[PDB]
Amino acid sequence: VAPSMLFELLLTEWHLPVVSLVGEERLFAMKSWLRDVLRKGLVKAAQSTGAWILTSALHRHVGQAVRDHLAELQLSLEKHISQQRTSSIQIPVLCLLVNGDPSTLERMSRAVEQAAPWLILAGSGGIADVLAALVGQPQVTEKQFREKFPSSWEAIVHWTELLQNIAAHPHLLTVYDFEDLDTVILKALVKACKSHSRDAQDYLDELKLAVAWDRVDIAKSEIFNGDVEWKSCDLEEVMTDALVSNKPDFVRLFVDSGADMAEFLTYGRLQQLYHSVSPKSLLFELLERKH
Repeated sequence: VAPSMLFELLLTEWHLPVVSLVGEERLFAMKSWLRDVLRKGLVKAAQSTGAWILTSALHRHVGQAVRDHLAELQLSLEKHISQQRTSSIQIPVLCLLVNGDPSTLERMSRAVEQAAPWLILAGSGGIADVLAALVGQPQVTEKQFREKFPSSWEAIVHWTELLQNIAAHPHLLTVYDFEDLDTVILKALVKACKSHSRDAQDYLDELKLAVAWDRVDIAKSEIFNGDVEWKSCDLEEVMTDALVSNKPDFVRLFVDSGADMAEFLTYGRLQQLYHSVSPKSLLFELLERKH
């Protein structure tokens, strides 16, 4: 099944104008406290803009929570998704695993090969804890898998090989012990960006996200002071957006980042700014009359 068919069916038949779930399918589930944390988190992360939540539509208060707020196809759609759309070519591609399975190690390794970020929940207590302790673990790990998940030497060896191949790229692997979701989201995303390659354009997408979510302090602590040393011109465009967004602090960071307004601003830039004012604003009404 081509993912374009899925895209059209989501757009038209369900009238729609990305976070992928590849977990929660095991016998073990997360407790009430944890479902509440992830519930409030999905609510807060989704209430900012209009996005879709890609999950498996298999089975009251947590459903009220969401309301108030096989494998190759999924990975291919995510890769197409992250790869383009869905001058910045990077969008919000996200994977979240809860209560992993030994049968789903293949999809996880394949997604890692496609350079997809992954979230591991220590509070989940499923096969996530397996990988968390595996980061420390070196045989006995496969035995702990077999005992904790009763649902085999061959299976133990296969799970060991999958865990070894996964541990290969732990840069995008980040632990979420819910026992702030937006900040860990952004931290995992910037870690995934920095792992592969460090560049201004690469971090630019994460910066756009931060501006969207106004986590300016986290952006300062983890990105600018952290690694990147910036160029004047590349930054310029960024400021414009922030300037329109009524986000003042970001501007302070940017001039602190070495952005030079004396050369940043152009009369055309101000023309754009002034044309980009609220029509409901009375100033705009007076401007219309004067013009």
